Amino acid sequence: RRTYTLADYLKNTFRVKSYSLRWVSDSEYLYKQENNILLFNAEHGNSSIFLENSTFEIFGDSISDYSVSPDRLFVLLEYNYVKQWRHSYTASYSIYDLNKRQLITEEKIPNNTQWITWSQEGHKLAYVWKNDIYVKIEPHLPSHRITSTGKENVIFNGINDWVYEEEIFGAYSALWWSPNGTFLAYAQFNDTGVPLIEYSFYSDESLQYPKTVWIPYPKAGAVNPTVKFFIVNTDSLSSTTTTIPMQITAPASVTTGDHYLCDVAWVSEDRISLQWLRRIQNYSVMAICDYDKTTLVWNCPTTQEHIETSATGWCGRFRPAEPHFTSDGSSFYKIVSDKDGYKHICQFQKDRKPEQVCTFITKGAWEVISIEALTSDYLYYISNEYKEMPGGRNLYKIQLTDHTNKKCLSCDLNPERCQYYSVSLSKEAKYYQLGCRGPGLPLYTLHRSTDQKELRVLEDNSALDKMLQDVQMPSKKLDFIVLNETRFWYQMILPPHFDKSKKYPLLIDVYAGPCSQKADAAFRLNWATYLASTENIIVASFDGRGSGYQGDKIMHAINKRLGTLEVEDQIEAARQFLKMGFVDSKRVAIWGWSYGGYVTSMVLGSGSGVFKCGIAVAPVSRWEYYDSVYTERYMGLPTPEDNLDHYRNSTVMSRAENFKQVEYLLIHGTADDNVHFQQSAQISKALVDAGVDFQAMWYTDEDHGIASSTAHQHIYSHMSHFLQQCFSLR
Amino acid sequence: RRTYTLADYLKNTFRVKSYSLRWVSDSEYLYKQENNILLFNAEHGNSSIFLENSTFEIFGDSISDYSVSPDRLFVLLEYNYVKQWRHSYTASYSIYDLNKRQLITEEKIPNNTQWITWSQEGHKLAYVWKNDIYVKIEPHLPSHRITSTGKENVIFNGINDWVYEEEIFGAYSALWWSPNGTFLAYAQFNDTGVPLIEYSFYSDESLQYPKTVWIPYPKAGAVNPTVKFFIVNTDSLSSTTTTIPMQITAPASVTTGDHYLCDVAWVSEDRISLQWLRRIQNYSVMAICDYDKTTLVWNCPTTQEHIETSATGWCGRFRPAEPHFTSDGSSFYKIVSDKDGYKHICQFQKDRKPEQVCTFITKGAWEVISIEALTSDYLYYISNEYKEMPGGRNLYKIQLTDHTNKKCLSCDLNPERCQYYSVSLSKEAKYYQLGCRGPGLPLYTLHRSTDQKELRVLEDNSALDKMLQDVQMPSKKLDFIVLNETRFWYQMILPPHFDKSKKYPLLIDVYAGPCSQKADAAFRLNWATYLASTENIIVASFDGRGSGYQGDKIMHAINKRLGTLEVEDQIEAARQFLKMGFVDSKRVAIWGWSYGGYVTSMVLGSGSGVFKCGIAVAPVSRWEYYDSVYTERYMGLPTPEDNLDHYRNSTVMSRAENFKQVEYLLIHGTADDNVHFQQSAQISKALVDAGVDFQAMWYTDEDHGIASSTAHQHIYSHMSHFLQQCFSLR
Ligand SMILES: O=C(NC[C@@H]1CN[C@H](C(=O)N2CCSC2)C1)c1cscn1
Repeated sequence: RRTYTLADYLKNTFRVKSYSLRWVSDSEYLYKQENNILLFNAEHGNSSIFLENSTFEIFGDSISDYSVSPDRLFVLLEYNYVKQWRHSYTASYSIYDLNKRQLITEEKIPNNTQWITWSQEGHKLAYVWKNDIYVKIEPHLPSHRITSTGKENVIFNGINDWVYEEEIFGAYSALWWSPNGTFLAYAQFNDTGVPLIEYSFYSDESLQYPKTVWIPYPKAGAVNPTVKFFIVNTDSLSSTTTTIPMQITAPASVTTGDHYLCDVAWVSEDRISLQWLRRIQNYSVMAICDYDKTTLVWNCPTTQEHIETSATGWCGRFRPAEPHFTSDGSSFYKIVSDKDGYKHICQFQKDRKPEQVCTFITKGAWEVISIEALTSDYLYYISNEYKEMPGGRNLYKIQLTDHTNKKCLSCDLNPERCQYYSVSLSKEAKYYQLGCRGPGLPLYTLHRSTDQKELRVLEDNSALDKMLQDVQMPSKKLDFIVLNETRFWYQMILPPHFDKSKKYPLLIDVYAGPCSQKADAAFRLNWATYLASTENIIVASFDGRGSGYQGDKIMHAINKRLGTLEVEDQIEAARQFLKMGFVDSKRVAIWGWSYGGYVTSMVLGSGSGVFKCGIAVAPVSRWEYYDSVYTERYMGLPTPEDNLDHYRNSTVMSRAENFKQVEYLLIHGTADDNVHFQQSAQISKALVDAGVDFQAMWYTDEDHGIASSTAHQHIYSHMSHFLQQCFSLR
Repeated sequence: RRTYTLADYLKNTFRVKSYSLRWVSDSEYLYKQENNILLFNAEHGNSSIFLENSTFEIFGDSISDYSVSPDRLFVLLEYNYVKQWRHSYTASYSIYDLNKRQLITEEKIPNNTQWITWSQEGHKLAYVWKNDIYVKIEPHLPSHRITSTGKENVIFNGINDWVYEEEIFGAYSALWWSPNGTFLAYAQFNDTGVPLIEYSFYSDESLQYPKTVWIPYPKAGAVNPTVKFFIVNTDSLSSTTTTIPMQITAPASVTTGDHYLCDVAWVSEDRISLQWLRRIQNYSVMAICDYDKTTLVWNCPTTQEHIETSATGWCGRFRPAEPHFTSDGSSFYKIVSDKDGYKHICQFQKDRKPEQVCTFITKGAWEVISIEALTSDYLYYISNEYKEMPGGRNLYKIQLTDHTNKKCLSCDLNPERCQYYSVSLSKEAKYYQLGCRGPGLPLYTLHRSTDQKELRVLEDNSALDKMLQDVQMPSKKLDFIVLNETRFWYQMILPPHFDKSKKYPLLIDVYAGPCSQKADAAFRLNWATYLASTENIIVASFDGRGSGYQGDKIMHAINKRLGTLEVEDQIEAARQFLKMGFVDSKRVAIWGWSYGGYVTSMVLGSGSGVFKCGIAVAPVSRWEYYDSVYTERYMGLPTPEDNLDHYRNSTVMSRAENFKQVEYLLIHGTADDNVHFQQSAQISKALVDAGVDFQAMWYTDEDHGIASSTAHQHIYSHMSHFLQQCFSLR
């Protein structure tokens, strides 16, 4: 009869396993097993050693990661990894010659590379270093410099500046090899007019004077970085000292004022797709460009333009969805909101057609989460259609030739244990691995695409299961409540022997930012686990307005006015939970991180009287302090000509007074490059001026994730005691 | 039966009055009465209006202060005051013509003056603006620019750079008019090689990007600013476009390496005294310089050199004491430690004499606090000699011609109420005002110097007294305990009906920096008042080793090793208090501000087990982070060639572990330009790495004094609750 200890969480006592494979072909994949890369044969367990427990140790214990060239002839060995922002980081590299069996040592790769990648074909390498792009046709050969305009915090070649890396593309990379690797496309950003933010860094206690880190960061309404798209011909490098890249200029309907680059997608080797967005993400354009062999130039005829629009708010969830072209690249499928505001898959022809550019292949009050593969006859995708559970994930598949031959492939499998799947099809969809994150313990299995025959079970968490036997684990209810005639899902982490008759303290867990989803059918062992399994606290989350994958009516509901409906609904939801009986109204709390810290703060400061205390970690306190791309997408510009009013109305500090009725815990990281601390500094200052006592805690040199080992443990222990004091436990 | 509420303290319910006069002659003074400057006649209450409730309101309600020219013909009206560091500040000025009865409006004075002052004679004005000195022979006349090398944060002309303003001279000023105002001496500092510290400033919540303030600040061992001394002839300004100042170069025995300027003192109009100090304040020189009429140059013959030394530690308390010359300037009296290490008054002759430069006029196990006046026959001073109370203050006087004719002038007056006096003699010591801060309510009275006849009582706090009647005020015990055979004074703020038999919680109040004194006979209404009068907590302070005015044996005891004996003795003292019975050993705490925050932290981290909790406000965590002038004076240089070891041993973070046995509250100001926050940031980080939970609180944009109105209230309310939680009260 043991409970899930806070130490069980902090020291990761119970490990949850998974099967992360790397498809090498349409029939084999790679897998890391005891620091040995093994090549497996989907169909038969047939394995084989690809790289040894060995190799990886020459570069000591700093071997961060590995990347095998597509022709399996070489392997990139990453080491001396150094983080920088959410996705950026620099490392050192070594090419290992599989065949020659040894580390290539001649034309080595710079000891501080910002980014590197193989081509999609052979062993071509493109890497950014010192903000400049370099190409190596083959591992042993010398490095060819592609750009030279590169300059720290000013000119970025092939990598994204801070805001792009964070808000547009999900990563640091701004490179794109064409299939067959003839061309190499890339973006270049000029951060010149972009203002700087400058926080202090204290480093070791031996540093006598703290450093100052500055970052070109555009806050709402500020001058944004600029872009340019280039494509350089890789096949000529050996015959010149310098090659001249060809530039593609964004479509006219976007160039009049500020704008951004949305997505890059190679159709074939003479056709590329680029998506552009206006600073006011009300409008989006996806041009298709063809390579003219004669005049050696790329053309993007308005005839192949394609426009995406939104009268309710903005485009896509975070950005227009990505196109998926056919082989002959004559058509493509893309996820776009239909007439009812539901994100669904529809067809397009390279050439736009007057208000009929689309033809939906999907309908319903549910949404297609993402397209996973496009066979010459089938379209594999993932949706939350099944059982009308917006919080569930299932793998479907439609026959192109017959849009009726639509079939779910994971719905049956384990309806009890699995309702939240992740997929991964082989190079040509011959096999597909399933990742069950579903209610129960994560279950990984691979199947033969043809008939779905489950070849074998890659990973069932029997080990984890065996251990969780001797522990009083809490349960998780995933249902919905109905407000103003609409379903709104929520989830509750119920403490062990949960008796519906008794009264328990409630803790609302929040985020609730645009298009977010806190209520889902995925298994997790987090802090809330400990909170219910040992403190008997009910941890609940509620996806209200401006959220998830339930149509734009619900998501766009927040448009032009953050800090409104999503906050309110969070309070309503608490009301409902109370009316559900088992909640001790005298002990209701609410905490949130990032955007969640904002809502938590806005809720505590609403004077609704429904909450006793709360904790906001690295919250946003007013939208002018947050970056441009994100904020403006939901708020527009902070100008009297636009939405200045809603900007100034949604301030946390403007609700300082109402905090007198609450125990508040404000936590923030000193080196938070995302939500600047300036944000919390402005909150504390507002409460101090209001004469409201509260509790604060800064984390020296910590990120926006306060994720360093010692800090991570410290912050959760601290919040634990805060709740214990607040809930009269401890 | 009402107690002294925390609100009584925060809202300053009970005002303590005083009589701050401004001697205008040897027989009249100025006094602000209901916003009216009144001229009084010492001898007879005879008054008279000098400036009206009026005048002061033309400049609205921003009239910060006033300064009357010595010939009482004009008045400087200060307004638009803006703080900057401990003593620096900028303001706007207006000269009011008393005679012509109106504000001079012609050659006005710059709207951002950094410093201004009248001559000692007529109506000459010298002011610094934009780091340059300017002179105006008369209020109506045009401004003459004296320097032009001035440049922000680089070259300071007539004002001190940060470290000088804070650690050497007690103010912003670096100007010195000669008597008769012929010459104007000044210092010039070059902050060129001095490193910068850069903290953030968030300002109003409307500022989208926080500012960055940088200050040339030398931390221990860093490159210090440089100096130069000049004297310019004021009488020529009208006959030139530019005058050429004459430079005095520091004495050779100081120029070999880094050094500072200690004090400037005009002897007569052709003789000036300058004191210099080596970077290692082991040595000090006071040259006397004469003006050569022929070659128009100042000479500082080594024959008039005068050397001050210390084999135990450093010179003076914070700096060599100031000289007090006779009329004919043939001799001077200065406070210097005698053979036994006791700060006493002794005579000097302009010319140095081989190891006999002095002749003491005072002896004993007590010290002369300060010299107050030097008549042609009498020397008025202040000491803690009486009743052998190092924490008491009394005004004495010695006859020059007969050093036996020594007499105390305040010892009798009110032995019960007054034991801590402040003085203020008229221009030629004909009258002297006494300021009783003594145990009881502050009592101000003026006396006729001749026979001491108390002419009248300027201010007795009858009003305050009448109000404190209906309140249960706590008492104050000022005694001493004896350790290792030596007296060590302490003081206790005992809660109201204090019953020696019961047990009360104890709170140690600390500072204990070199030459400090927390145990004295002065009346006060602070936080500790509320803490005893309403929380029944015993607030006690203990002046241990490295302190007060009890000889260098006690003060220099800490030399080259801060964070040692002064910490220990603070713990010993608590032991003693416990042995005194009336202390609930299960509830002993300790808090301190600034240096006190350091000791508090060092004590809590000593694992002595004697303290339950504590609060450190803007503490120092390791001496390398603190400025040079101060640190090095007691620690030397942080180099292996000197005292690097004691620097690294006295770290607060090196005692992180021991904090697991204590409830700790760390508080710090965001814009602390003195003790950088970097200091607390390094502490929190150390505890986080050690896995020690604790409590923190930052004050946005607050100073080292966290003295803004709202912050001041907030911080004390917060500390109050922290003690209440810790002491199980509240
Ligand atoms: O007031 C004087 N010295 C006292 C020193 C001036 N600044 C030091 C300070 O601010 N500390 C804060 C943390 S520990 C030290 C104390 C002083 C006046 S004239 C020469 N010295």
